[PDB]
Amino acid sequence: HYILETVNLISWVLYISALVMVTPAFQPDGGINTIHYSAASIAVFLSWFRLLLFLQRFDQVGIYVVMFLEILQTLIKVLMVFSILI
Amino acid sequence: SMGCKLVYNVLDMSAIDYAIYYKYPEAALAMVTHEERANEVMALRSDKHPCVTLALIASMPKVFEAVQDKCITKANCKKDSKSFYIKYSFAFLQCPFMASPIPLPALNTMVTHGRVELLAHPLSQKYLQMKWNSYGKYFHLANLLIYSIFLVFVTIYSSLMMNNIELEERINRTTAILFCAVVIVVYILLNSMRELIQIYQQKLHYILETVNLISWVLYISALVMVTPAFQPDGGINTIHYSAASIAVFLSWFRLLLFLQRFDQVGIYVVMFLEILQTLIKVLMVFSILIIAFGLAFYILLSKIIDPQPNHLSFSNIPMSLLRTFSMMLGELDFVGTYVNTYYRDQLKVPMTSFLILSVFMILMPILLMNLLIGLAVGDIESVRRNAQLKRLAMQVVLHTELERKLPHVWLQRVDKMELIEYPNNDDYINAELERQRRKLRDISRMLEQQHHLVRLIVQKMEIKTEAD
Amino acid sequence: AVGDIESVRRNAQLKRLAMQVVLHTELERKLPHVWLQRVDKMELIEYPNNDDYINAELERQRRKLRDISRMLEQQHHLVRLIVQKMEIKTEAD
Amino acid sequence: IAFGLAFYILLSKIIDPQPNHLSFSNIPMSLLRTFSMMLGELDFVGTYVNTYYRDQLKVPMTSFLILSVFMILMPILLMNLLIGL
Repeated sequence: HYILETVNLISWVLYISALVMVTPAFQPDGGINTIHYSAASIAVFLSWFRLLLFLQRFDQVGIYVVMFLEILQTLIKVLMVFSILI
Repeated sequence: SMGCKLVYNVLDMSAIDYAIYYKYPEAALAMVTHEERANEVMALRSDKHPCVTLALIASMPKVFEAVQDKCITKANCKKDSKSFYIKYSFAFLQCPFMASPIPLPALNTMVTHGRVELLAHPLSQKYLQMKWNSYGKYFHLANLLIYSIFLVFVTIYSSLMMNNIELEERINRTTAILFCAVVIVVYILLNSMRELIQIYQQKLHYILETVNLISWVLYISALVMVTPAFQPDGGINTIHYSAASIAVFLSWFRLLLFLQRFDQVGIYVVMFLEILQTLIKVLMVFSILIIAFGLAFYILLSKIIDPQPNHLSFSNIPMSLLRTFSMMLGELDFVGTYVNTYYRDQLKVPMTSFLILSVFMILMPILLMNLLIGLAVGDIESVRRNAQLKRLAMQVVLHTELERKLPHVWLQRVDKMELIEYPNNDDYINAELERQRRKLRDISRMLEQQHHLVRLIVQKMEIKTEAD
Repeated sequence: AVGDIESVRRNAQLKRLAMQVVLHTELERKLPHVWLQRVDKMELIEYPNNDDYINAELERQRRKLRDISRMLEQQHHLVRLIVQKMEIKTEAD
Repeated sequence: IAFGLAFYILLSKIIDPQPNHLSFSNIPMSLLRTFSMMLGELDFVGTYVNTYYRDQLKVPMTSFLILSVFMILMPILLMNLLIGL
């Protein structure tokens, strides 16, 4: 029942992508590729998106993240029905 | 009616204290609306209720509806309206003891409780427009008219500074731009002698007002704007263009703060400044999603070889955060920054740039812009339900803040008493279900006293002929 | 999105409290139980719309009208007994 | 009138006025432009970005401050007042 949480799967994509980003600092031939630019952009986006999941539980700034993540659950169920019109 | 002494008991309550605590309206109404001893009932001092006219309007306001109806005593000269005078004796809206440096104590209490029917009653309305037509009408008209002289000399001076520029650059010091310069600097000095007396009366709670800080940025910026008209080498710089644009914007934005208090054009500024307070609390939480995407587009779109004017806005971190905020308003530029650079083989990270952009379009211009629409629809239908209270709560806070500024020796001459004038339904269902509960309690007590007597009759009834 | 925001905003004072209790609920399951019972104090001493009100008062008046109806039927039996066994001599037809 | 006069101060003396900045050269033309750029045609990367990197934007740091406070309240907050009414 670990896979049903959906907050843990955000953390596993974040930790793997932040390891692929960090490997050119550990090699003697510290070369870069287009897999390291792509891993750096996924790691930086998901690091700041996971900070919003901590701000649910504060006061005056916690009710607006509950509104964000509730109109996001409806918008996933309705952009798979109306991906037929795209 | 036979003169009972109003005293206290061992638990230091009075007769009025039980009628408010147990909440019997028709028991309290038999002694605050008494014909001869109503004034002695209203002047009591207690511990549970230090002032009874502030305790009625908090607990049961329909009792205080009837006390206000006894204060409008109409004469009986019904013919021709020749001596038909209505006599308004307030005497209850002013609390002597509850002494207190609060200016309008009764009207400020029926605002914090939301008693909109007490505020709209013709005794409170004639108490406000007596205080309006004596001092308050002229500290509001003269305030809005000496600001609107300042607003038209900042607007004229900016249009004259743009049409009179030379060459380093300098201004042609014309006699028309000099007369508009002096009127501005005289207004700043005369209105800085008003906001230093204000700091003495508002020591260190002056910074919490947020309307005063608009006025200090406006006055400093209108002085930096006006200095090239005062120097012999009347030179200009980019600090004078920047000060002129802040002064002209804040001069017209501060005019909206005066139009809150008019009719039919005053409810729409209350709606503006209430969906602005919510939008500041929600654009600091969701400035995390602009740092999230704005740094993601900096990784992907900054090292594109031969940077066109399209991709020149992702070459910094502060410029990528302004670009990300502008492309949730509609200017996304799909076929200029992603399509034509992909087919010229110039897009650096192809398949991830179409993934960050696709997840951008789901939640920034669709889902975050629909959060802001849905918060604004709910705030407008909350002002519109409470519209007839926000007009009355603003009328009383106008006089409340104005009493605190004036000296008290001027007020008592113009503080008239006994004015003579010669010429949804949730609070109704809950106030009638509560009335039927007291009626079924009286029927149940009358029926139990009668059931004791009927049961006594059959115990002591004489039975001779119909005996078994 | 307009309908989902006015559904969170009505239930705002419950979603803050339901989140405070699910914070502690998921946190108890992670810790070992031997640490909790030391800090699980008992007997703390401290030295220093209205749809559920209309439906809870109409239900209260239904129980009150049932008591009035039962008291009135027990009394109607006794009043009807009196006229069966009342002595009538002077006012007899 | 507040923003339309503020963009006239900042964007009218730009040297070599392109077709972009030719709509802020009057006061009556700056009030029509300000009303059209709350409907969606804000032109961020044609009137602010490319003139900043050609070193042609006259007052740089204030033009990005008046524009940033424009985007908060004219196309977001005033257009949401009209939807909610």
